[PDB]
Amino acid sequence: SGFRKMAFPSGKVEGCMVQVTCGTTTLNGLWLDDVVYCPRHVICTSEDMFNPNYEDLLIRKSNHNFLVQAGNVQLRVIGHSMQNCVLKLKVDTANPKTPKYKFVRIQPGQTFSVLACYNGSPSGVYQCAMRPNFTIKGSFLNGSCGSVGFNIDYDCVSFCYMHHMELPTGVHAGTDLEGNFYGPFVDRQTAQAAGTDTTITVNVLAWLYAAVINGDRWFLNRFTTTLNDFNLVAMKYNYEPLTQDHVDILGPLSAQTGIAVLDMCASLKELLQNGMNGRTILGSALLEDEFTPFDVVRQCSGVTF
Amino acid sequence: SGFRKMAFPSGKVEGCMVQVTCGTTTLNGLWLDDVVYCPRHVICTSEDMFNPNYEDLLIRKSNHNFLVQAGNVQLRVIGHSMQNCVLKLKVDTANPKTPKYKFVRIQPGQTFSVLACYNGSPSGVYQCAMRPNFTIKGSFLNGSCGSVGFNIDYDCVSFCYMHHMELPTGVHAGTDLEGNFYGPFVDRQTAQAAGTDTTITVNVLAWLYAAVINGDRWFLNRFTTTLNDFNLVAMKYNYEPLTQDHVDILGPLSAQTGIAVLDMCASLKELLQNGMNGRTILGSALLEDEFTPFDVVRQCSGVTF
Ligand SMILES: CC(C)(C)[C@H](NC(=O)C(F)(F)F)C(=O)N1C[C@H]2[C@@H]([C@H]1C(=O)N[C@H](C=N)CC1CCNC1=O)C2(C)C
Ligand SMILES: CC(C)(C)[C@H](NC(=O)C(F)(F)F)C(=O)N1C[C@H]2[C@@H]([C@H]1C(=O)N[C@H](C=N)CC1CCNC1=O)C2(C)C
Ligand SMILES: [Cl-]
Ligand SMILES: [Cl-]
Ligand SMILES: [Cl-]
Ligand SMILES: [Cl-]
Ligand SMILES: [Cl-]
Ligand SMILES: [Cl-]
Ligand SMILES: [Cl-]
Ligand SMILES: [Cl-]
Ligand code: NA
Ligand code: NA
Ligand code: NA
Ligand code: NA
Ligand code: NA
Ligand code: NA
Ligand code: NA
Ligand code: NA
Ligand code: NA
Ligand code: NA
Repeated sequence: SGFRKMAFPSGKVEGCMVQVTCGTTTLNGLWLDDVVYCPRHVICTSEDMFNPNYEDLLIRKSNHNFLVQAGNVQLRVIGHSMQNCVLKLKVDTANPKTPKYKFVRIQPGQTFSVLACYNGSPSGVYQCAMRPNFTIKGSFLNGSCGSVGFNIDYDCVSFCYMHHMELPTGVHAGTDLEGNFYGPFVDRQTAQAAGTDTTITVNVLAWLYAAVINGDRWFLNRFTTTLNDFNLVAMKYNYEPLTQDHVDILGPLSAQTGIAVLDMCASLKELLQNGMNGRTILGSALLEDEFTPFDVVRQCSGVTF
Repeated sequence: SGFRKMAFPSGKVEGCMVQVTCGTTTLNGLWLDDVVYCPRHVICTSEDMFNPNYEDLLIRKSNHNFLVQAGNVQLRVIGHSMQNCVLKLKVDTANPKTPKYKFVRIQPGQTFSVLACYNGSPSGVYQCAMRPNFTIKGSFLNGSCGSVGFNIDYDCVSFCYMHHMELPTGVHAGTDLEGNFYGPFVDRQTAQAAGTDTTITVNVLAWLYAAVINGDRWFLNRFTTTLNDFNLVAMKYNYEPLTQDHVDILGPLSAQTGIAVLDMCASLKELLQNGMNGRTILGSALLEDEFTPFDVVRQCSGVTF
């Protein structure tokens, strides 16, 4: 028993982390096969990052201008190109530790593990969730760029995020592994603001199922409700509208616990209108919305990789 | 910026995880050099675990009775012995992925990363803290035994915990890598209860420093206090007595933030007597005591491994 913010094992991702240095800027790169993916502002100086012309800054750069280091071995760059906000550095040696992988673009509310790195070396791993405002809350410092977000399915590592910048409210923004930003953000040091964030409703319900699985049951009531009646109350508390797709995704958890999804919605409805009354759930005095239904099943059933 | 429950990169530990099967019981083992460490109740049946005689159960076992699998390769066992509550299975092949490591016995209040495994395969990683009652809150299911807790210093992996059992209150107990249990617990299915747990005071203060580092400052006041005056108030809220050693350990954080330790104690004193007044700290409405001062510095300064 027990429930924890559990990240995926980062071993497969650690074997692909490299150091990328262009001039005086040093960032992290993702070494898959014979290509190194890294944020495109590695070619920027401190003054370039205000109004950067990445196309122009890349013309004045040759292959030898990119210093890629895998541990104590320097990777010879034999090609380079730019795909949106990421550079593709072609090296003459393929990474032997390249795991089976895929490039995916996750949806808001979905979670992933972040392997925070500096100078091509991993510092730690934690769990994150793509907020509905297309930002992620993170733990990133300068030099963390190129660190990636990921999910693991059996032997396949699905890369879904690459860090790029931090917003004034302390949250972080980045792109997918094709350089496409999550949200209306751009990689330049100007005034940028994240939109109003909302609470991921389907993840809150999944977190309530984990609580029931682990013995936390005081919030359960004999009432039921309709999807329309629940969304009318949740919308006033800045909660995500619960769709039929979310109910179908919560099916596996509802079947294992024996609690209908609309029953759990009736419990969440009471929790939003009356609070927690000095009580906690899984040791937390606040509702938790960064646990997908799969995160609950994977943790409570022991899915391995 | 940002602060998160961050675990160490588990890559070095994943390369040592193996599957250990004795009869019908399958657990996890730690493959370091040519020795596999695993919990000693792998030789137990379901009925043996009530009043087990591990010495007697081991006499009736030969080397070939232990089935060790590293991925798709079976490791031939050429020796076996028991050290307290752990078995040392000597194999004929040394693990090439053996990292620089050490066996340490951590103190209450210190943290580590748990690589939860099943059938020798990693399921996830999370951060844990050795509670003052010598239990750890965890996320373990049946088959999780042999999973280990660890800390990383540069290139050295310090193994400090091995999972064994779960207590009735949902918490978990285990041993060090020499088979010595943490606390007065034994590896048998009988009535066992964890003592009254307390809040790790020095870790709460370290968590308050991380909050100040990340902009959370509403709880700061102009008051100061003495170590004697703070411990008199904290003792009534079931907090750990703050010692001079704890103040010296918080030195690095106090110097970086420019806030004296006794000043932070004056803030914590007010927080314990008056609550949080509907406010949060680092998004949390409860005080956090599983972040050592080193965990704060390592995360907020980007220490890599
Ligand atoms: C935070 C700062 C106000 C400086 C700025 N923010 C905005 O410009 C915004 F407001 F538009 F977001 C910003 O992050 N950057 C300016 C510039 C890059 C980037 C950057 O330094 N990346 C770091 C690389 N290691 C990761 C860091 C550092 C701090 N926190 C992180 O996460 C680019 C957008 C090209
Ligand atoms: C939880 C149970 C009431 C069954 C019992 N607890 C107590 O006997 C106590 F109350 F004394 F703690 C207990 O855990 N065990 C009985 C027996 C071992 C062990 C065990 O099953 N280990 C599992 C191995 N994969 C890890 C698990 C399983 C569930 N939760 C975990 O963490 C031994 C102590 C030899
Ligand atoms: Cl956690
Ligand atoms: Cl840097
Ligand atoms: Cl129930
Ligand atoms: Cl009541
Ligand atoms: Cl977290
Ligand atoms: Cl099992
Ligand atoms: Cl301040
Ligand atoms: Cl006020
Ligand atoms: Na629990
Ligand atoms: Na200009
Ligand atoms: Na591929
Ligand atoms: Na600003
Ligand atoms: Na149930
Ligand atoms: Na913050
Ligand atoms: Na008997
Ligand atoms: Na050694
Ligand atoms: Na019991
Ligand atoms: Na300060």
